[PDB]
Amino acid sequence: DGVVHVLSKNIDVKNLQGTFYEIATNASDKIFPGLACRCTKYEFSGLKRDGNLGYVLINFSCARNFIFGEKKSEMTFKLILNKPLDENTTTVEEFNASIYLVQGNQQILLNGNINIIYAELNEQNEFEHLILGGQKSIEPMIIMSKYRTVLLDTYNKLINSLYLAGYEPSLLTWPFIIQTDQTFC
Amino acid sequence: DGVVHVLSKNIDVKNLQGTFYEIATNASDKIFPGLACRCTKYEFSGLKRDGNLGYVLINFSCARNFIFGEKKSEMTFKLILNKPLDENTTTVEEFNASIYLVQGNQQILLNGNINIIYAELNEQNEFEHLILGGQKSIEPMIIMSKYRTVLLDTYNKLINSLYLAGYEPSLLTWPFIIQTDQTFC
Amino acid sequence: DGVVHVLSKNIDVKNLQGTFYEIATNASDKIFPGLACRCTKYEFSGLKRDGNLGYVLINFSCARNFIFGEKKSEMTFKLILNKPLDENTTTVEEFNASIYLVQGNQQILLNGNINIIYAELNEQNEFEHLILGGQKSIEPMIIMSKYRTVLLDTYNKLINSLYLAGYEPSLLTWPFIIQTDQTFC
Ligand SMILES: COc1nc(C(C)C)ccc1-c1cnc2sc(N3CCC(O)(CN)CC3)nn12
Ligand SMILES: COc1nc(C(C)C)ccc1-c1cnc2sc(N3CCC(O)(CN)CC3)nn12
Ligand SMILES: COc1nc(C(C)C)ccc1-c1cnc2sc(N3CCC(O)(CN)CC3)nn12
Ligand SMILES: [Cl-]
Ligand SMILES: [Cl-]
Ligand SMILES: [Cl-]
Ligand SMILES: [Cl-]
Ligand SMILES: [Cl-]
Ligand SMILES: [Cl-]
Ligand SMILES: [Cl-]
Ligand SMILES: [Cl-]
Ligand SMILES: [Cl-]
Ligand SMILES: [Cl-]
Ligand SMILES: [Cl-]
Ligand SMILES: [Cl-]
Ligand SMILES: [Cl-]
Ligand SMILES: [Cl-]
Ligand SMILES: [Cl-]
Repeated sequence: DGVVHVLSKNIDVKNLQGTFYEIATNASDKIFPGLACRCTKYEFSGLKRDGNLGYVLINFSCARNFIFGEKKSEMTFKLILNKPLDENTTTVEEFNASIYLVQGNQQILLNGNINIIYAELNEQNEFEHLILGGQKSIEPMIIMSKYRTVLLDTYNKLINSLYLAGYEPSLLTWPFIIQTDQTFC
Repeated sequence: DGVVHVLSKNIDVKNLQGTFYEIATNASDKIFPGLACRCTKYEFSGLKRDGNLGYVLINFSCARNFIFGEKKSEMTFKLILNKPLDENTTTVEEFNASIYLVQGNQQILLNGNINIIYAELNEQNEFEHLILGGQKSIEPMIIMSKYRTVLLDTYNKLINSLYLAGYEPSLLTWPFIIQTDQTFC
Repeated sequence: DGVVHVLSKNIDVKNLQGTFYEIATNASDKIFPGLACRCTKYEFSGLKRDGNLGYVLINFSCARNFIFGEKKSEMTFKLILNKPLDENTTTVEEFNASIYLVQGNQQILLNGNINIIYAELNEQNEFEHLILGGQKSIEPMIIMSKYRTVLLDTYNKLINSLYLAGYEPSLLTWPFIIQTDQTFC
């Protein structure tokens, strides 16, 4: 029925810090091709608190494209957890947030329900791979990773996560999954 | 000149039983895209006799496609050997048959000349790979296998069989050979 | 700024002899698709002298294409070094030449500046890989090799040479780099 559910629960938001490189996106006009230019990169601030409200900043940037004439690009997002977070814990049962475009002290609400679908920790308890998506299989979906490239082994595991989460098999193939160019970055 | 000839002769029709998964087809409108949906599968009845007439039933099925809105699909074929078969042998010099669409006790002739071009046996004398085709290089052609996927090693061997059979090199590349989606089946 | 410069200097023109197979070209209408048909092949005469003028003949050929109806094709080029060459040396600091179409004792000037961008020698001091290109990143560019295919390892090294020479990253991906069909030749 296309309803996607979260796979990775009881996530530690303190670990939600550092740089992640976009590996692939789906073809939602909300994020594609705008957020899928070459060398696309996401820096996460890690948890900040505004009382019982938890949130995280994301700095997006990507490189120019000579053959397409596109200049380089950068913008900032804020992810606000929809459920209050206790001031005694940095762990949420599921990561469900609203997303804002931010500039200076201005913010504009983009979407009320962005989820961390899947999250994998390496052997040092740092995030290796993150998948972000909506509540339906045709809403924006992004695969990002700690390194610019992943082995084929790894990529097929990440695609299998989307299947287990409820994405239909015919959506898990091009032109509905598109890989981001990370060469020469 | 595009005339294709059979490579694999003296075939045992008793071994023509079990399930085979479609790996690739050519682009003949007779079979593509109708018989090339995801998870396409062929069950062979193995030899049946109607006097000196030999034949085999094939149950086709494939899975639905959400993004294309296609429902799942299934139909039945009958392959009738064109040459009489002696009641004392299950082996033909070449497998040359007419193909019918079948439903209940009704049948409709589709094509008078379908051949087994290539057939490979594993070390237990079971069929591992089958290629079915016509008498010309632009007539329907199907590659099927005992498993859902084959190694690259193996796939290049099967493509080389089509070259040895008379298929022109420029037909052995996309968009003239198309691979079937066998993931998540 | 798209200006490409030569990487490989102090090249020995005596070694510029033998057969090379085209691996990929860019999409310049000057050479694509004309010089990129299947089984495309280049025979180099090795250095000839006309006084202090050095030059080399190149015989191009490629195979027919049944599905496209194209007949086989062959033609001859002459590469004339633009700088005089001393009669005591077979080595140039850079290989910069004009290119002519040749037939019988007739010649027609095609382009005044064709360069050897990159050249790699194997362990026997023979050319293994050659990249030929212009003075801008959107002028014709051809990758050729001593064998019909190269390992992925090797191909990524050759693409990295074009980046170091000044080709923009967004030009080093399809549809701006196109691979030549070398199967069944
Ligand atoms: C999973 O989803 C998202 N993930 C991210 C990162 C955390 C990886 C950012 C954004 C979305 C998103 C979801 N729904 C919408 S609308 C929108 N805007 C794009 C920026 C714009 O200025 C140009 N098109 C205006 C529209 N972004 N998103
Ligand atoms: C090698 O060839 C074939 N192999 C097979 C299997 C044994 C793998 C089946 C069928 C052909 C075939 C050859 N010539 C035609 S016409 C046709 N029909 C498709 C079913 C239809 O109901 C929808 N298009 C009506 C038309 N099938 N074939
Ligand atoms: C690197 O560049 C080239 N390398 C080669 C080989 C040494 C690999 C040959 C040619 C060029 C080239 C450069 N600028 C032009 S124009 C042209 N002609 C193609 C033949 C034609 O008869 C049909 N289109 C008339 C036009 N070839 N070239
Ligand atoms: Cl940039
Ligand atoms: Cl670029
Ligand atoms: Cl949105
Ligand atoms: Cl990996
Ligand atoms: Cl892609
Ligand atoms: Cl189904
Ligand atoms: Cl599906
Ligand atoms: Cl038919
Ligand atoms: Cl295999
Ligand atoms: Cl394909
Ligand atoms: Cl030929
Ligand atoms: Cl051909
Ligand atoms: Cl030119
Ligand atoms: Cl190699
Ligand atoms: Cl290509």
